[PDB]
Amino acid sequence: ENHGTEDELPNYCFPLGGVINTETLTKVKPKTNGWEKDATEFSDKNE
Amino acid sequence: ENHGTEDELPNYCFPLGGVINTETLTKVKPKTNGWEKDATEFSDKNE
Repeated sequence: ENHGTEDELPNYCFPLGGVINTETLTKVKPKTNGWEKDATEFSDKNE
Repeated sequence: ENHGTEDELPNYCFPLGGVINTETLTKVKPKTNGWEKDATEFSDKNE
């Protein structure tokens, strides 16, 4: 009795921390238009 | 009433576009034996 399957929604296998392929960024504060590096409080490498 | 599981077929979690690990190739047409690059109708970056 082949009814097919109730699969209107997609189901996903997800990574361990929710994300794997994060990239390294640097905290940047605005000049007091313009931007400069904010390394005093935050670290220079943020994934 | 432990009968094990009916898992004779493998079940896979598949990528969202079918494939993610493509490589960049270039369309090549044959000479009149030999091979030469086709870039007029086709591109040079085909995933």
